[PDB]
Amino acid sequence: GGPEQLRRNLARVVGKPPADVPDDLIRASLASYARYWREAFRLPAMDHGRLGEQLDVIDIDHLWSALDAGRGAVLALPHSGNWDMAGVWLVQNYGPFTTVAERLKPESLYRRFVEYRESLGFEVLPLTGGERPPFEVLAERLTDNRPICLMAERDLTRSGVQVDFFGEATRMPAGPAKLAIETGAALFPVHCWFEGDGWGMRVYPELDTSSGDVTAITQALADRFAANIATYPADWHMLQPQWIADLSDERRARLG
Ligand SMILES: CCCCCCCCCCCCCCCC(=O)O
Ligand code: NA
Repeated sequence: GGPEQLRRNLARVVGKPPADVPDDLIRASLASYARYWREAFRLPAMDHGRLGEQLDVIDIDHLWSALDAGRGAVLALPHSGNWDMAGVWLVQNYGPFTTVAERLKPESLYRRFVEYRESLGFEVLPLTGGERPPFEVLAERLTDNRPICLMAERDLTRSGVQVDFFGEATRMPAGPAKLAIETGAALFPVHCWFEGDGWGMRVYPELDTSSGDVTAITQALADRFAANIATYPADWHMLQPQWIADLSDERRARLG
């Protein structure tokens, strides 16, 4: 949707009509969006070792004090900062992990993204066109006392979970919640942002998976995403539609 959609999105973040959203914020947000791509270019050619040592993660102990307990862990994060760089870090401070990526078309484009994220040292599973359901694999990883990483703030389909996000209705994936209730693994919200010419990363307290309510779980995970985004409102570079009302009557029919 571009800058116009980004504008309409930041509007919900700072409680403002889109036209009145501060321009310095918009400038910062687009600069972050541009930075992600500029970094994706060089990232495979950088020294992942130096980045493993130099960069850090606030309250990472949450993750360590769960894998050492043999549970496995769900690392659920929004599209903020550079999530690909945070992946590199984990590879260098744990090892290869498993995530999923929406299968793009053309396949030539998808094959370019896999070749990129494989050059960073982790495993991506497509949501379609697999020898198995990705959910099946991820569950077996969590059972093998391992961590997974999942983009968890946007899933605009019939499978999506109707949650409130900055006081408006959107839909987020249930994957993080189901895999957590099932394997009993720890569900950790995670946030990434840009910190000067560097990178910021933080792991947050695990959520209550007891109730079994996927809805209230995903909701609490959105309330955490929201608070973190409002803390770094220029790092959440979402240029695609997020909220339902920003969709056409056509694209909204697609989700029932
Ligand atoms: C602080 C803990 C570290 C966690 C590291 C998170 C790694 C996330 C990488 C997953 C990539 C998923 C790509 C799908 C998103 C897209 O391209 O639209
Ligand atoms: Na202006």
